[PDB]
Amino acid sequence: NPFQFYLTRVSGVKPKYNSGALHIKDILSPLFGTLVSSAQFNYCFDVDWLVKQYPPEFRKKPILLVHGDKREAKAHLHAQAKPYENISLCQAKLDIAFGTHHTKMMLLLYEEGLRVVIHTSNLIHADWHQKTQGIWLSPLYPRIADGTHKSGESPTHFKADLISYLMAYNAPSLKEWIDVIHKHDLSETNVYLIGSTPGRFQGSQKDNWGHFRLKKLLKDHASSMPNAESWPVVGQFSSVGSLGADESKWLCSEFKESMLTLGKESSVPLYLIYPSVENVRTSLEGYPAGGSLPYSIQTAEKQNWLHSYFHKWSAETSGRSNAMPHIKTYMRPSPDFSKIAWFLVTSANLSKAAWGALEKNGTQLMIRSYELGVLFLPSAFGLDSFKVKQKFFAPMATFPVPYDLPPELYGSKDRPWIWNIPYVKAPDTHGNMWVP
Ligand SMILES: O=C(O)c1ccc(F)cc1C(=O)O
Repeated sequence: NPFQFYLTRVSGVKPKYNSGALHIKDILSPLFGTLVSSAQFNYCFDVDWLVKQYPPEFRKKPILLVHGDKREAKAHLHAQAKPYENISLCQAKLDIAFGTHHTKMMLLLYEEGLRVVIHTSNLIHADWHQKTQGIWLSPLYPRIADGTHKSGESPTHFKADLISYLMAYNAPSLKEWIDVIHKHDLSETNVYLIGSTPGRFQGSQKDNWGHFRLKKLLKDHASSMPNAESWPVVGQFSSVGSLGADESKWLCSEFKESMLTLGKESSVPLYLIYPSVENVRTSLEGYPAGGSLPYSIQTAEKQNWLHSYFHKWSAETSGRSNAMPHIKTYMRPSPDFSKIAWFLVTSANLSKAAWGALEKNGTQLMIRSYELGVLFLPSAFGLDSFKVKQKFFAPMATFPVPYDLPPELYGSKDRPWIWNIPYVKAPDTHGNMWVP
């Protein structure tokens, strides 16, 4: 696998569907490196559970938790961590209203080098138990020898781009990690970093983050093909924000416009994949899986137009149709879904807060949140396109798409999962209804 894209282990599927999956205990195992220090960037943490996922011999090594909590939530997190003298915390600034520290990333410093893990799971038991989640594992990056002057940079600019992402926090604990990264050789990295950080970006900075970052990379490092208007866009996510009163306000005007960019020189089909109520009810977790699919009735009722874009969750290819998705992915398949022009795994949901919204007569991109993902482009692997792998766990130049293509449209009786209304008509796989 050149791609190093993994799913998390799912309890309850046959072993064939976890052969090649990773649990958090595997990621932190001594087989991956002799841990010296780690940083855990996330949204939600269960600290007692998290420490138990580290090998016993590594449980006292320094851990930095990077989070966005304020006020009582911040106090609760500090209270969770206080029994562990080796745990430090970094509160990421969220100076624009309604922002979230959503990025899920591990920085793992070893005696042997450094590893970066960019993934989709919160650091709680339920997120690694019966969900579909995605992981990108970096190579083991060796240390640059003291006295040697080299950039350690990759053709995708990943080292500088990761440092730039961390610099945006303006945090002393993260400057320490910046200095660690500077000392390592990241040149083998074949993915492009796509981050969001809170702010109002103009001029040159507009291409640094969010959907304009994606657009810039696709303009510079992808090529248009004949009949590009027939290559769909697919977005797949676990949460939906307020997108406006119709598709022209944001979804099709700026979001889709960035995602359909190819090369330097619209009828494009847009497929959005989001679990139906039936997908949740019949899932391994049952209705409680919907606690991790935040879409509120107050938001949904203002944008019923959006639901005509929605397609069911189906993942026979990876044995995961009943493992509800908390992964987020975006990609550009060919008209027959046999190839893809690129693939992105990210924390970013279908949200203006995550991807950015244009302001000031189109001159400023405003982002509310921290997000992070990695983009797989054929050019970074010496290819014009990626073949789609037919079975996720079954020539290595085929990309492992973790759900089924083509996506299947909701049926007339299907409805999107909305987390804060009751479902009391049919019981779930555990015999229960949903009463928020
Ligand atoms: O899990 C998360 O970090 C998360 C936090 C807040 C949300 F509104 C949505 C999500 C999601 O990713 O589904």
